[PDB]
Amino acid sequence: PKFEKNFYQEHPDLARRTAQEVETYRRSKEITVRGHNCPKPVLNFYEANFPANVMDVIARQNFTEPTAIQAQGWPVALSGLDMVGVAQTGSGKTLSYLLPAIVHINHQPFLERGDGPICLVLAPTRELAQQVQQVAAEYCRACRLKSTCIYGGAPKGPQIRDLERGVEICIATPGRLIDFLECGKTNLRRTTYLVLDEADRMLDMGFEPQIRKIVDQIRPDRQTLMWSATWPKEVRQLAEDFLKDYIHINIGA
Repeated sequence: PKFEKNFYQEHPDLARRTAQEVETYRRSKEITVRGHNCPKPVLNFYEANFPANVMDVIARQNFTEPTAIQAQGWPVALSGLDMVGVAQTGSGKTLSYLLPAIVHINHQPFLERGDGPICLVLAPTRELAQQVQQVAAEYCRACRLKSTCIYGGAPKGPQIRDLERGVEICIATPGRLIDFLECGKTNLRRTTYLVLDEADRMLDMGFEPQIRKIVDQIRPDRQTLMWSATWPKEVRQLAEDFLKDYIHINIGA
């Protein structure tokens, strides 16, 4: 269904401070933006038009302020823009792409039986996979969203069933997902939102081909977000093959 919307976020007028009042925030957070039409960061969760349900889960978590990563990374994802986020491995990036993912999923029909994931997140390892799943569980459990991990280090039964009972979000390690794809355990026919975390680690672990096989099975018109700690030639190439007119944000020099 070549009919699909990733919107634009519209910054509440309350976010109207165009003067270099922002360069102060960015140079203050070590943020470095490189792209066409790069929106201003959101300083207050409210300036980011999130759904009742989500914003609720935040206060619950007792958050001080939206990190450099989310302050600058939410508006871009909410606008349907592609982007490369370069931050320190381990940083709080999960919630940056996670939340626009939820919003993204909502302006879309429910999940038909047989329909695979909408939002796909590729991680280099099992550590990271669960880590994303534990940051997300709380927001999925707080909405109509089913999430699930899938790595080659646990019983394939729980995973295949999780997918049989259909989830809107899938977090996976390359090789793992691949084995579930060639078998009819699931499919990326419904995926429009692709995230790739710690792709610097993913390339060094020799996952590049499995990754390619995967993305080469996704609507080239999908929204793609990539996160890397380092920006070698290997991540740029990957970025050019996957992304297009993407925003390039930097926080970890």
